Amino acid sequence: CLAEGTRIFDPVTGTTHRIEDVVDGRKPIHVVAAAKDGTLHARPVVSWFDQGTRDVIGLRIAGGAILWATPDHKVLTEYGWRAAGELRKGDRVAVRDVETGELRYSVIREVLPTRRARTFDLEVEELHTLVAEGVVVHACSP
Repeated sequence: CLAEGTRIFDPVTGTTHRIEDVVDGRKPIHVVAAAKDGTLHARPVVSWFDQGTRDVIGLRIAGGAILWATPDHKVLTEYGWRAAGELRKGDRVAVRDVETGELRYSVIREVLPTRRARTFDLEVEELHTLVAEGVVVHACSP
């Protein structure tokens, strides 16, 4: 799950949303989703999950964004899919380049300890991924 405050870019409208507003309002946004070949595409959110209050860890990424996610949340990395809690400083995560909109990889500059937050998931049609704070993460069915 992803923490309250996680920013989700809608590539169709160009609007960035906080995930808790998307879920609490059942907003029919699109996200940027990754296909397995590294191409990025617009896909609609089809389900909205309130996952309750959980520990989230922080992954501070080159560029300055911090992804706050539960340790078990799957993140796309240079290795493949990995649980956020297994990632370490120096591992490289898949990101959407904010200027070009294409997929690239960025280094984790720091892993931050847990804090307690409301957490959320979205189900993204067909591709089951989304870009959250610039990072490609899992956005799957229950």
